[PDB]
Amino acid sequence: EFNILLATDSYKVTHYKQYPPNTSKVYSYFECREKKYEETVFYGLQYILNKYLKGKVVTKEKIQEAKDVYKEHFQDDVFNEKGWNYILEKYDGHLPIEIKAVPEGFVIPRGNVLFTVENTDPECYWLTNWIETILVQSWYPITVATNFREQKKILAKYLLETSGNLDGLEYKLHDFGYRGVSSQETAGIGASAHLVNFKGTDTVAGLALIKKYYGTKDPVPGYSVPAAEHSTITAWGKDHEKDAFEHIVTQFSSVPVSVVSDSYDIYNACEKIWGEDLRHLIVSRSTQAPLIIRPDSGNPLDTVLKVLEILGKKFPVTENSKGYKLLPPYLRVIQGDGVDINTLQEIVEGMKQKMWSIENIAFGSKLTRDLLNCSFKCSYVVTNGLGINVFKDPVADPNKRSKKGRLSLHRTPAGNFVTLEEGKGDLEEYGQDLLHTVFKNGKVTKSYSFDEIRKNAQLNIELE
Amino acid sequence: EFNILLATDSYKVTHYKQYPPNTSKVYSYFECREKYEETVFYGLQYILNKYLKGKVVTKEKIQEAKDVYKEHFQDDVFNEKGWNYILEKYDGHLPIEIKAVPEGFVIPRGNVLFTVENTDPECYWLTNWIETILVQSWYPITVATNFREQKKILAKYLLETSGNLDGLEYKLHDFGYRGVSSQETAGIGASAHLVNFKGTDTVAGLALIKKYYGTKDPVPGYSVPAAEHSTITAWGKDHEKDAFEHIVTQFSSVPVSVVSDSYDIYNACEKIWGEDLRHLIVSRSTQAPLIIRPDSGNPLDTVLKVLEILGKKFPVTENSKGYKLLPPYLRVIQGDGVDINTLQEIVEGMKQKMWSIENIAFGSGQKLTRDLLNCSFKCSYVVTNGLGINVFKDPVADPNKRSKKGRLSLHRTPAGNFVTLEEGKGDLEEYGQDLLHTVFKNGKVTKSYSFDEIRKNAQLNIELE
Ligand SMILES: O=C(NCc1ccc(S(=O)(=O)c2cc(F)cc(F)c2)cc1)c1ccc2nccn2c1
Ligand SMILES: O=C(NCc1ccc(S(=O)(=O)c2cc(F)cc(F)c2)cc1)c1ccc2nccn2c1
Repeated sequence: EFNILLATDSYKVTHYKQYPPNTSKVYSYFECREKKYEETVFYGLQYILNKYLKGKVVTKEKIQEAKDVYKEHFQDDVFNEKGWNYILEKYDGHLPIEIKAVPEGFVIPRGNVLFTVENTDPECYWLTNWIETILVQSWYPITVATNFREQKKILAKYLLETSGNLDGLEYKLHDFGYRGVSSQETAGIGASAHLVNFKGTDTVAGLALIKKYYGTKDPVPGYSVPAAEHSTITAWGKDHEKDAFEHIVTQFSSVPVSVVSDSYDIYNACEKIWGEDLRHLIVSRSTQAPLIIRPDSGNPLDTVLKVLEILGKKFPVTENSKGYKLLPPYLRVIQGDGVDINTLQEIVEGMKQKMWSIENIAFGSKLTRDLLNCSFKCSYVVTNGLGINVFKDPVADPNKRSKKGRLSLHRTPAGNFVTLEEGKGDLEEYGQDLLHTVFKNGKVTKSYSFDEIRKNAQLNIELE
Repeated sequence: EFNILLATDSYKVTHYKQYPPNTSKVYSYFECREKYEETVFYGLQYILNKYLKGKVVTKEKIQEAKDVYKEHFQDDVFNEKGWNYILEKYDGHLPIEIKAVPEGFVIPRGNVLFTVENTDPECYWLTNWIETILVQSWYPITVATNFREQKKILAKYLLETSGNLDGLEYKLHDFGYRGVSSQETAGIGASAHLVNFKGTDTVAGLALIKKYYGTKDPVPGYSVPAAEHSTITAWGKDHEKDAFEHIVTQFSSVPVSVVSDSYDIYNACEKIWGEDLRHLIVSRSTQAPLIIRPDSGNPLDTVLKVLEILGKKFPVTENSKGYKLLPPYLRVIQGDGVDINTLQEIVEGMKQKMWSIENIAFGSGQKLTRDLLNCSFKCSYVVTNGLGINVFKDPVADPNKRSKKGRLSLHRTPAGNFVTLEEGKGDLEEYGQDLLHTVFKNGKVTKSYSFDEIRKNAQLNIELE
């Protein structure tokens, strides 16, 4: 079972002894520090609060466990047993902490306060930064949500240009990343952040996370359809790729189905197998049950263009109202090899240059904490009853300078966001603080449904 | 609770309908595909124990999956019968056999590392159902490998500048807890780092190792007290010296690291440590050094400038190799921007400036991906209508993605290297014993390794010498 006393950087175990004597408050904040990616989607704190921070997170057994582990880990007695026992005894193991945050799904420019943390009991001055490590992992859902939103902007631009509308945009970037992430827990979190932006996923772990921690009106937040993998083709033997294809499309004759076609020769598969031998099985399919051909190797742009060129000569192509070529409704393509934000752009731009509609294609999808510079810093403390504004400001890197004092987030006269420092929010010159109390003394005090998060994270173009 | 029926890529739910009819066996393998020439095999045992072993199928889990997939696919495609069979016939234990190279083994790219096959003909579909969960072993493999390569660099330069490898296992400390994607990842990643080193701040790694692997020592990893920017800055911008003095006095008898770049790293080293507080430093024991931590600026330039500063404020000696060495009560740690490329740049830069690597330690925490070592799971053999056939992919535009054929086995070559035999050629017995061992069979873990054996297996040659 998870033990919050063992869920911090080791050195933080020793910090309670290092603050100035008589420190009663430590107040810290999280921002995506300013230096592409000018605005970030704030998403994922709610998961952390509920799974790890709320309720009785301290017990006698957990304190004894940490005591024993840290004795061996430090080869010495340094663990703050008394501090944790106090929280156990005084607050029945609930954390005397208050956290204020921007609403989940909000799109905010870099360099703004996203959330703040402070102790609500003077005895627990040391607790604010103990939980830095766990709260900072919010960088991941934030960065995933942000990066996927940036990809969606690109797809929307090109789909709108080549087709005149945004029909199907939310199914244009399917999550294929389950096997490529570092753990089961990460798969769930990352998939949930993808699903803020899209509705097609193969990462099943995302559905349960969303249902447990966020909630949707619909039974599930994400969908998929049947498809082959290389093993269901290659198992038939090298000479029987056609038999494989025929069997699979016949098994899934009235639902969409995607079939990886590059096991031996993508160009032959498209031109001769799909385009000639099995063509009669494809042109007979319903608009609701297209075959989606999947190339999966070679240069992604070159291969997509060649595949379209091949299919365009074997199948009846139309020209839509914007003048772009469109495959018949029972035939589409999906490319999931090598697709990052850069190549996605390259492919849609290249399709556009060859007069191919983005209607024809869908895509299948490492980010670090450094990408958006997600950082947690102490900005205000109270020692001997006097408040002081604190910050780092390293001489050799002005970009690492942190914010000073009590912080608040505000709407500007032009309707933008601004972060006020040094408690200046209290001057009431910028109206109300936009942060909301989301956690206080062991309880989640404000939360958001996945439907509302999705709404908050919409593109302007979707808002029309 | 975790549900194996919900722990696969969605499309794999539909594959049981796609294999050739009359298929009784699907046999698949994992390799770090050739295109980091040797990889540390580590982490499978965790997955086996946490997710695959025991009664992993129940009536409730089958129903939960049926319900989820009905909505997810908007269709009934889930193989309820197949899972029911496992529940009824095997008390919910997976009829799968997994054979793997021992954990810790250091194996060249392009070799079979583990194989998976169904042990019951009805469960031909199950082999690849669990590809997704097993392929996540790419992560501890790649972390263990990447840290081993950083250890090789440190070893080379420590040996060259000092004449020995003393303290090598504490030269790269794990700082990465906050920078990973999740709590679970933190434990897995820390455990892979600990295959190579002993200093860690990622506590999660210790519990994982104790639960899934085990060590003779009480814990596999260690740390010492240290400040963070907050415990310095909280004193106020005018009181950095007061913060330093308080902290080193609180930890007067144990090693302590103190981040010194809050305002001006060069002033802090030359004037605060080097003059105002020097008397509190030179009095420290060799078992309790102060470890100064810069944390900004160009990593190489900042490290050299910090050493140059300290070298003029403190008594430097020259070791038998001709390199400069700070007095034993004073050391440096660089934990900002340290990846494998910059680690190399720093130690080489230090060597050029005649500074021993004894003076410095590093902290870790671009990302490693599954593409780095090309970790991949592929079907190589099936039995259909009672006939074994060797299967594989071989995409025309990318020979690098060609996969291996048939039943596989891993062997020592006559010169002591490794070779993977394809097409069941291992059966000829021309290359001695298959090095893959059965680690999982029919819901039971059949062979396990302690963390101690793994560390021994993953040792560097320079350590062996
Ligand atoms: O094919 C796979 N999954 C199935 C799939 C099929 C089509 C589409 S689509 O976007 O064309 C589509 C989406 C949808 F929800 C409704 C549709 F009608 C059309 C998306 C997803 C697949 C492939 C490689 C892979 N690697 C790891 C996991 N992986 C899964
Ligand atoms: O200072 C930190 N942890 C403490 C620390 C102190 C010294 C050494 S050392 O390698 O000098 C050392 C190791 C050891 F085990 C025995 C020693 F005597 C000497 C390593 C680690 C720290 C700093 C930044 C950070 N970000 C996230 C987590 N973080 C932790």
